[PDB]
Amino acid sequence: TSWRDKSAKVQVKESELPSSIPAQTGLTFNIWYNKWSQGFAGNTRFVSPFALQPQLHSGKTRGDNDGQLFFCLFFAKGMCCLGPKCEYLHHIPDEEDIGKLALRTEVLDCFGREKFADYREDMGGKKNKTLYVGGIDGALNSKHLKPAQIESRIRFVFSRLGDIDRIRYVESKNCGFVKFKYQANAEFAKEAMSNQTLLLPSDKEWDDRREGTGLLVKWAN
Ligand SMILES: [Zn+2]
Repeated sequence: TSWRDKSAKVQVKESELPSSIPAQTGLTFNIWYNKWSQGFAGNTRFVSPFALQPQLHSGKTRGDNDGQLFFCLFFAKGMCCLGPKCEYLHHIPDEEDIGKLALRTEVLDCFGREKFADYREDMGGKKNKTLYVGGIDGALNSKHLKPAQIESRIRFVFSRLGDIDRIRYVESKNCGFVKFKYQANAEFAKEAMSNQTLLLPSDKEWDDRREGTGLLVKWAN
């Protein structure tokens, strides 16, 4: 069923989230989120207990009916408690959405925040659409998988987040590179896949997925 033909699913209960829930573009979002992350055990990047399931979760929100052009950051991370009440969009950014955003802004990402490029230090190397995906082995709890299997999992989880230009898994570096057709999908996928497991419900290790190390997802250089 098309996301257009349903209302967005509530992903978590508000009571599951830490208090002082911030606006996604708000002053304290990173303080709050970093605190959330640091609250987990132990030393490597936490494995988020929440995840976006695009087919299951995507749907209409009040945002769709209220002229909203920007996407819900909590939704991308699998942790929006609002569902159809949300005033931000709950679907995977598409060509239409992106066209409207282009008329609306040059300086904001798909979540309405300042684009990375406008404040980050350019280490050196025009619309970056490529993500570096690191710590693949750790996101699988060191499960013994082969490159064909590993590549299929990276492809599966990222391709459901937007049209893919190219994906590469690089065994020797324990990493992957995912290039989206559109910058908006890269922006969205980066937030969606950060700290995610790459285990699947069918894996023997699934119940112990928290004991891995969440994926590292950065802009590729
Ligand atoms: Zn939302």
